[PDB]
Amino acid sequence: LRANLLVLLTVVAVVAGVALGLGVSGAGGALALGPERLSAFVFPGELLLRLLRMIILPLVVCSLIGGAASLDPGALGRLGAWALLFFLVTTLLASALGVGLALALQPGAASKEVLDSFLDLARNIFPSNLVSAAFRSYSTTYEERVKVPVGQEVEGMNILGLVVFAIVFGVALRKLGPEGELLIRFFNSFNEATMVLVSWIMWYAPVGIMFLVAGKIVEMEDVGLLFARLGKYILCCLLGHAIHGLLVLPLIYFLFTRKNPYRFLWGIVTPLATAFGTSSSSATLPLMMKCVEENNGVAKHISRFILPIGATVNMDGAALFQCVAAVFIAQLSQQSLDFVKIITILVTATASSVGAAGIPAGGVLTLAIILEAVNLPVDHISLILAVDWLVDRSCTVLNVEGDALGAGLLQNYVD
Ligand SMILES: NC(=O)CC[C@H](N)C(=O)O
Repeated sequence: LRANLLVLLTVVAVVAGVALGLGVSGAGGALALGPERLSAFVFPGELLLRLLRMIILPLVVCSLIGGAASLDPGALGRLGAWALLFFLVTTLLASALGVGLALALQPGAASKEVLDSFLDLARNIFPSNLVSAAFRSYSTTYEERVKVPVGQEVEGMNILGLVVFAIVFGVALRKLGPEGELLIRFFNSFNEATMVLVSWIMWYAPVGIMFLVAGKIVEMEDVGLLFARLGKYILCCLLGHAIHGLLVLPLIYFLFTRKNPYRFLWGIVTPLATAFGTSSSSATLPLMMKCVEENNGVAKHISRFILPIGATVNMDGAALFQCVAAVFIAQLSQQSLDFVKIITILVTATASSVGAAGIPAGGVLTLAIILEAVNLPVDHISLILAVDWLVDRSCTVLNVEGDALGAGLLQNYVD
């Protein structure tokens, strides 16, 4: 099956990218290649990232509008509220687990005001311009007029504001009744065309992923040397993802529904493998909906609401990774975490996970939110970037798994 072919090709692409990076490093790596050759060698991964970032905007906006407009107000008050509560609770639990694992395992064993960071988050939630929000985000800087904060708009898609606006606009379209059906159809057709584009991009995804991994491994001085530093961090991220996906989320599924959660996961394994390979829940959306509807019997409306929304708003893996990274930093640099700082980390991780793009680059783009809110050195992300190619795949797997289990839980709640 071509879906299984895509999964196989993407996993083999990750493995072959690791092998190619190791081989290139054995031949001298960047030092031997020189910028001229290195840029061309790494270019295909950049091209894949550009292709996915191009489709983020229309994909997210149209999917969210359609999902929000897929339920009537009679169901929005019950299904919508419960879905929002489930997403919030799951993200909070993922962030708490990340904090706990990072503090316990201590990965690092051996500037913007917090108020300004939260105000910037609130401003990004409510964008002042929809067109500007498509490629810019609010950010506060300081001028010694005593520091006085002045707010600029800096490069970077405002996924959070676009998500909020899309959900609100879908709800408004549902409110309109027959008058809004034309726009619902328009946005559904646009989303379907964007999914066709995503399916086409996923066929280039193998080569792009291979070259991206190879470049990210050639960039570092030596795998055996960088992994010496980052082994505890990688272990914390992967262990937290495994605990959340195999124990916590299944435990919630079993508590709110007396069905077997792993039987549910068996019917979405293929979505999970595609998520691991591509590391883009947005690209995993179609197969995910197909599996939840057919293999697990989730009702059509339940899926069409929960999954397109969850894929952008709900990301337990992204939240857990960002939280474990925010705790890993502050240990590379000798800062300390108290209860207030931990709670700030949790809240900022929730907001950042909501504001992440469902693609390979989602995590680090918004980890800066947490780092600024905890006043941690932002430049340290350069280290995480050297390994993000590995953690991000588990992040995406958990992000899609949360969506699937939420769909099942809501389907049982509606029964
Ligand atoms: N590192 C992350 O979690 C970013 C988002 C993730 N790649 C996803 O598709 O869900």
